[PDB]
Parts: sequence; structure tokens; C-alpha cells
Amino acid sequence: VINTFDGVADYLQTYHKLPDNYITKSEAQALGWVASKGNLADVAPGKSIGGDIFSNREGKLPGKSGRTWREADINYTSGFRNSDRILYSSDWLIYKTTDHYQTFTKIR
Repeated sequence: VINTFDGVADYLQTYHKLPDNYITKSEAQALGWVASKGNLADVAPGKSIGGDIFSNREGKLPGKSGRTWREADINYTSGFRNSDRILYSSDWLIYKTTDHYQTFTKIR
């Protein structure tokens, strides 16, 4: 599975989509994921949460007209979700956060 910062980042700028081991929160819930039980690995073996829109409410990521942000979980294997996320834009800027969206740094 591809779920590292560098692996997913180089996958996106290239194929312009997430690798196939990713599903959105919606898909996950429908399959039986209950966040409070940390059961993702049991109901969707080998998948990670990713692809949902990221608001960028706190305006910490650079905006521009027509630019939308999306997020994906990084380094996930099982249990409860961790605090690592990749943030990617419609024009393919890539940022990372390891502190639950508090701070961000550019990686592509």
C-alpha cells in the first residue's frame, strides 16, 4: 500500500488522484467504521481515510480563486486515526501536518 508522505505526494502530482487504498469518511461509515471504536482495519482492511474536502476555515493554507483543498491520512495501518495528514490542492501544492491541522509545511 502507498501511505507515506513522499509516496502519496509523488502519486498525486503525477496521477492526479489518490492511490486505491484510500476511501472517504462517507464510504468508511457506510462500510461500518465507527470512529469511537477505532475499527477501520476491521471493516475496511488495508484502507485509509482520504479524499474529503478540507475547509481551510482557519485560513492557514494559501487561498486563490478556484483552489480547493483536500486531505488524506498518512502512516495509518490500524486502530484509531493518528494525527498525520497530507493536504493537497486542485493545482497540486502539497502540504503536511503532523499535529492535527494546527501547523503546516510545504513538501511539494
